[PDB]
Amino acid sequence: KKDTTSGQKLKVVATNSIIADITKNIAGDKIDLHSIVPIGQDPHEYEPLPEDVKKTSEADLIFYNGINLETGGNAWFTKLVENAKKTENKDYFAVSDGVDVIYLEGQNEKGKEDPHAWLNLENGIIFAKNIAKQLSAKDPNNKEFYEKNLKEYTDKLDKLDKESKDKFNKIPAEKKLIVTSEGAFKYFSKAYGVPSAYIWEINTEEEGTPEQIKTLVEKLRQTKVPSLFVESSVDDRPMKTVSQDTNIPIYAQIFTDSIAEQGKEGDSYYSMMKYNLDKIAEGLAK
Ligand SMILES: [Zn+2]
Repeated sequence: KKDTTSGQKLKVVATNSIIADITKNIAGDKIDLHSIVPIGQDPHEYEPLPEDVKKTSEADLIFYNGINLETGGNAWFTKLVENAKKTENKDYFAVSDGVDVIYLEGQNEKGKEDPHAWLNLENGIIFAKNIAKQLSAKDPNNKEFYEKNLKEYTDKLDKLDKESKDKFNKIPAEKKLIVTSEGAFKYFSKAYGVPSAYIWEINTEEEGTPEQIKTLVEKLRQTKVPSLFVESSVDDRPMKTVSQDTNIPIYAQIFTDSIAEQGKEGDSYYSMMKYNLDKIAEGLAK
């Protein structure tokens, strides 16, 4: 589509820092990249700022999660691309295309998917493949470079994934449960064999009401779970109350919907996943 050598770098927009980071690993300095949702902020419901609107409108390529991630705020991503006059599978692409979808509990229809596919490293590899292919389709002069970066990156994710299938077999069955504010661990639970439980299933619902806290506390009181976890991108008040009512300490802050701030541990898709795996493993062995 574009002969970037005879003009500007490809202009790329990613909806959140996880997709942006994977993108940076594939494209390097070949592109101009803008990420919309700030590090540490919820990507489910976001209100685009003037710079997001400008960059999205000037973009050659737009990557979003798809599978019911950016749909809060009465479909914020949908309104953004409508306003920027961009077309699906021409200008903007879901990087989850090709993952095996898991839906919200008791649901199975389109638009009711659980969006947290990247917490399974096999799906992070699928995100990178979609990104590299769409980068190469739009900027064919840099295809060998994107492909070389893709192979090195998926090899690195693949080694971490294989090695991480050994992580939780030592945890006693009564300790074996990941607890987070949002129910964002469905793909991770399936991939790494560790059940998960939450305060609220997906960020677009209610914010950690007293009923939701009480429901998790009562479930937790029937277990031997030694640690709780709190995500970097949600209010930690709900989990602190759960922690206080159950007497179970919050072992660590983890990463779900955002990478960590630049320079801190977890500041990339790879390192947030590596971090998550180790801290959950330590936390559940307490
Ligand atoms: Zn989420």
